[PDB]
Amino acid sequence: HMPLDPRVEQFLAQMPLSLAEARQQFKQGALLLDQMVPPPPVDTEDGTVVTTHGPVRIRRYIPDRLRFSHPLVFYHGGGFVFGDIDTHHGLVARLCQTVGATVISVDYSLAPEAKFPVPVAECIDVARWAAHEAPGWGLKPSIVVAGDSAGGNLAAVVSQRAKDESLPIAAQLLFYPALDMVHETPSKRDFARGYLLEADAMQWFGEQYLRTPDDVSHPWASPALSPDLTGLPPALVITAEYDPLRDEGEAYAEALRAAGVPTEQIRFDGMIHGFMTMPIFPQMEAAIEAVARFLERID
Ligand SMILES: O=[N+]([O-])c1ccc(O)cc1
Ligand SMILES: O=[N+]([O-])c1ccc(O)cc1
Repeated sequence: HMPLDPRVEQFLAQMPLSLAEARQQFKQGALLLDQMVPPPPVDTEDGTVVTTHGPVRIRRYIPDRLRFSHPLVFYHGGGFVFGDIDTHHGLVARLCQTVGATVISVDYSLAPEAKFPVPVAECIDVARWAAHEAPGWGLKPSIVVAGDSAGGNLAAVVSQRAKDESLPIAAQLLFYPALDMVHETPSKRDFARGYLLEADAMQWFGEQYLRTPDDVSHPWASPALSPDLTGLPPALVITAEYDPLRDEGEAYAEALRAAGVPTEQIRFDGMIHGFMTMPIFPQMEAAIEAVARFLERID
C-alpha cells in the first residue's frame, strides 16, 4: 500500500557479537539518535522497587507542569534482551513533558539471564508499587501502563492480569507490541526482512526469553491468545505500516474493540517498527501527541 516515509526510506538506505557487545551496540544506537535530536530537559529521581523476583531499578519522571491525574508505568522494549531506562529516555522524557504525567520507567530483568515469566511478575509488582504511591504524589491510584515492542507485550499482559492481581489500571498504551508468538500473520511473513526488526532476531529473542518452545502458547507470552478481553483497560494501540508485528497489533485492537474495550487504533503509514524511540522521525512526536489526546479522554 502506502509509500515509505521519506526520512524512513533514507534511514533504511543508510543502514549497515557477544551478548554484552550486542547490548552495548544497541545502547550506542540509542545514544546517537538522542545526540541527533536531543530530549527535553526533565526532572528525574532514581529508585529501586522490591519485587517478588528481586530489586528492580526505576526512574521517576516529574513533568514541569502536572496535568494528568494517573501515574504512567513504562516498560521499555528491546526483545526482552536489550534496552534499559537510558535507551528509552528520549521517549519517556517526551511522554512526561507532553502529557504532563509522572512516569515510572522500569529496568526489568533481561533475558537470557532471567527467563519468562520473570519480567511479567516484576512489571506487575512495579505497577502495584506505583498504584500504592500515587496518592502521595497527589494522583489517582489507578495507573496507566505503557510500552514499546517487547515492552508493549508486558503492558498488555500486565493489563490482562490486573484484575486477578488486584491492580487498578486506567489504560494501556501499546506501541507496536509483540502479542502473538504462535501465529504467522501476513505482515510477519512479508515484512520480516529489511525493516529493522527481522525474523532471525525475533526467533533469537524468543530463544533467549522463553524457557521452552511450548511457552509461545502461554497467554502471558502471547496475550493475543486470550479468549476473553471484556472489561480490560481502555487501550491505545499504535502500529507501523511496515512492521512484521503490525497485523497482530491491529488484530488485537479489533478484538479489544469488539469486546467493548474503549480502543483507539492508529497506524502510522510508511513507518517502521521502533519509530517511537527514533526522534529523527516527526511521527515519534505525532504519536506522543496521540498519547496525550487519548489520555485527555480517560477522566
Ligand atoms: O520474542 N518475540 O516474539 C519478540 C519479542 C520482541 C520483539 O520486538 C519481537 C519479537
Ligand atoms: O529457548 N528455547 O527453549 C526456545 C524458545 C523458543 C523457541 O521457538 C525454541 C526454543
